[PDB]
Amino acid sequence: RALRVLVNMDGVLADFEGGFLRKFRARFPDQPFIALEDRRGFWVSEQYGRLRPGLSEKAISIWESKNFFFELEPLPGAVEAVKEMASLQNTDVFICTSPIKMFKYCPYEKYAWVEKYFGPDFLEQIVLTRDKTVVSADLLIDDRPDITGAEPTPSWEHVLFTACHNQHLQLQPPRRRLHSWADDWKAILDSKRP
Amino acid sequence: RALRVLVNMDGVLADFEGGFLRKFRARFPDQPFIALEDRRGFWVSEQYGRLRPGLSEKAISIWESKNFFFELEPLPGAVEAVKEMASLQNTDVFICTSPIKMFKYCPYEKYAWVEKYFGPDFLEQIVLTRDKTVVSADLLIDDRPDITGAEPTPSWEHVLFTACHNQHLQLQPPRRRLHSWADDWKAILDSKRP
Ligand SMILES: Nc1nc2c(ncn2[C@H]2C[C@H](O)[C@@H](COP(=O)(O)O)O2)c(=O)[nH]1
Ligand SMILES: Nc1nc2c(ncn2[C@H]2C[C@H](O)[C@@H](COP(=O)(O)O)O2)c(=O)[nH]1
Ligand SMILES: [Mg+2]
Ligand SMILES: [Mg+2]
Repeated sequence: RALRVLVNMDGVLADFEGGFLRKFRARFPDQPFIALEDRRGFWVSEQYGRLRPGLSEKAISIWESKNFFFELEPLPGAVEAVKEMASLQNTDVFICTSPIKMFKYCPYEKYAWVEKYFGPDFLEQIVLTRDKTVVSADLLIDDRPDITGAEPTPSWEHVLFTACHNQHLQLQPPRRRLHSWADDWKAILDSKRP
Repeated sequence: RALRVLVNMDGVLADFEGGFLRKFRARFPDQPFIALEDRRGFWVSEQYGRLRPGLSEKAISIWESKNFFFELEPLPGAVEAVKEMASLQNTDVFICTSPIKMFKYCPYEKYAWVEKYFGPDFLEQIVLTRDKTVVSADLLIDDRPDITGAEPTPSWEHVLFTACHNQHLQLQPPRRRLHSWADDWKAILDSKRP
């Protein structure tokens, strides 16, 4: 009866796309790269693999490296918006994130990143899972278009958060977008309340 | 429509109680300790704090230390039972665990422990959260008596897994126990199926 909102981390709170591109270019300066505006499809390494052989593996090595997740910059307005959202009456916010398969740094750095931008008390709001459909809530704000898993009927409405990779996608009505944290996330929340 | 079962980690799959006691005694050999049979109440540091001042903090330092979670032994039958359970038709198993507040090692070591005993492919089945009520499923097998959080009506039935700390507790009917992994977990699963 508190409205419950799941907010994805990478591509919603944390600027994974920009951080990746920057780090890829510093480490592989004589390789071709995908400009952010040219990004298409969720999977970064797939697009890089299509661009040139061997490049999928180089791309992967960026996000597998120490400090990659920790050093991601917040997306504009993300921190302010989630902090306001969590302080709203009758509203519980969880940060829901799918860690990569290589687990040496990513889980740790995600907790550390949340501590840095939201504070120790916000660590209680983290959910790490590869399956978001088994987390129940009224809303999921997430930049991945296709969110599936073990539950064929999730309780949340998926609101697509705009990113380079999905900005041109035509969704099936009545699927809805949140265009950036400057867009009116409060009205989306209010539309789900009694 | 696949039956979905959440299986807690510490005190259900991983022998947190035995591992803690062993490590506490090697590190603090001239301190009093709580024998496993004398354990009461979920919170280990609370009982240790009652036993002597300063001892809560020493207890905490054990599970905050590097390799504490990684080096926990599986509880008897736990690995075999969960592997069988996951291979059953129309049955999805997730391992659901609440990491401690100090996040340097615990998340990482939990993924590592799952990889060691269940294999890389089982990493997809991990859910880390401090709030289990927001994970939906038919069953939650968990040794903690009081499982609460943001969802006042969880979709799972909590089956209490026996541990030293809870073995004397009288539950409110119709709450049910799984007494150990030698006990008949298949009949509990079957009672929830259509
Ligand atoms: N394995 C893999 N992971 C990717 C690729 N592209 C992006 N990712 C990462 C970015 C995020 O860390 C993660 C998805 O997590 P999420 O934003 O929580 O849905 O996947 C890719 O091509 N391959
Ligand atoms: N902070 C704290 N954690 C405890 C205490 N006793 C046990 N724990 C840990 C054991 C597990 O790692 C964790 C509970 O996780 P879970 O088994 O998933 O419900 O809490 C205690 O007194 N204080
Ligand atoms: Mg994302
Ligand atoms: Mg437990």
